[PDB]
Amino acid sequence: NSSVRHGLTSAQHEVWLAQQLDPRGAHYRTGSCLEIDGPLDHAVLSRALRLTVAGTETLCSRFLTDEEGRPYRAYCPPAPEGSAAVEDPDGVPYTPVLLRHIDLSGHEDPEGEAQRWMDRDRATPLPLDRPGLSSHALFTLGGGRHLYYLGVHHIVIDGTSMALFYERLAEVYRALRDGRAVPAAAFGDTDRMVAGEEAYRASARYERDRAYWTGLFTDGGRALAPTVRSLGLPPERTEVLGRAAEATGAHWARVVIAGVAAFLHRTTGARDVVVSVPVTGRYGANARITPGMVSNRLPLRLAVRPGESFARVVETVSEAMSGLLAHSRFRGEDLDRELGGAGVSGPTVNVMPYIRPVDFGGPVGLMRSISSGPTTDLNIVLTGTPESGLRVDFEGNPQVYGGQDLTVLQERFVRFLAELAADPAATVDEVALLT
Repeated sequence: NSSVRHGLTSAQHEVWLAQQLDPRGAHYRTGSCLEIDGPLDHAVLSRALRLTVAGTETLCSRFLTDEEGRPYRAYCPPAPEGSAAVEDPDGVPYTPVLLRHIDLSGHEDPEGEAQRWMDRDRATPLPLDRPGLSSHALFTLGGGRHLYYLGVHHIVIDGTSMALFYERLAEVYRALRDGRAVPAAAFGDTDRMVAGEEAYRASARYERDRAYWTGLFTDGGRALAPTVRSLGLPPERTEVLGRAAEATGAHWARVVIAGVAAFLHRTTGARDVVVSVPVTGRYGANARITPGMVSNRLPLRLAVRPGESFARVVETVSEAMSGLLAHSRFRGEDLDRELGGAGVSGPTVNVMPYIRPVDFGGPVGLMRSISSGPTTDLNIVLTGTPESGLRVDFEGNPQVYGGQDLTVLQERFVRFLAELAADPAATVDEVALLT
């Protein structure tokens, strides 16, 4: 069962090939965290983690190569709770499971020290040959506030899977606390998901999707671990996005994307603005419950003229998205290759989907991004909602932006964005932009 060689997803193959260029590099170390408003029992949480991990195949996997140099995924079960985890020199290695406990209460700046710790951890390489490609840490920030850090290698966990992990973790936690039997892990099968992709790449649908994207683009550097600047915005400042959505009839995420497009137009003055958007990569019941890495990104060609309202820009986004979602299965990476050069670049706008407050039986955890992945330019990451407040993270390529560049660009973008949301009828050229 540990001998079975599992196939990688298209997204996993991409990460593998890009990782073989810089083995020691930590460019694919990603992660998120849960801000928890109440005290949690570390011992129980450490126990719930092992149970959660054991039920999550992708978190128990290592990556190796066969006799052809081709990569494959190997399943390495974790040791039982309380076990000494004794390994034989020629036996199957256990998947280590560790929930670090870091008590930062009573310190000068708990939050800042925790952030420095997380940035330090994601700078650490995570060899694929070793099982358990994740790093966990529970911070105590005093005042009953905790912060759970989830660090991973991109190849095992995507954005969607982070949420799945969190909800499962809490589910297990509540079980052990109530003394109830732990609910059966309702996770999917990666093999079937992989087969689903293979079947697709052989279908005539793949040809039409590729044709659509190629023909749409028939007229800079390496992807690196981004420097991250986060900005917390309270509901008092984010509700306006919700009202812009209500008024324009578009989902608030479309409003943010239009905001970015308008921002790029104002700063660069380019008629045709390109902005990439992530897509789930999960098609079918099985895929949508199978924790792993199948995330994907596709470019939006947005034509923007200054003499048009913000509402019109919003429509242009929804129209372009219509054509994009109709061909979502096609890999953005494959598109960049068939076109050569630096491919289709520009900022990536990732408005993460709603995640219900993770309930630990009283205490509640809110998810916010630490690093969504490497970029050649910029990643704009949002979490939360217009009603409950937002976390705006600017993730920039360190060769393009500096920490201070990101903070400035981020600030003037949020002010500009809120300025647009306030009056969607206003012309793009007239909206106040801090320079």
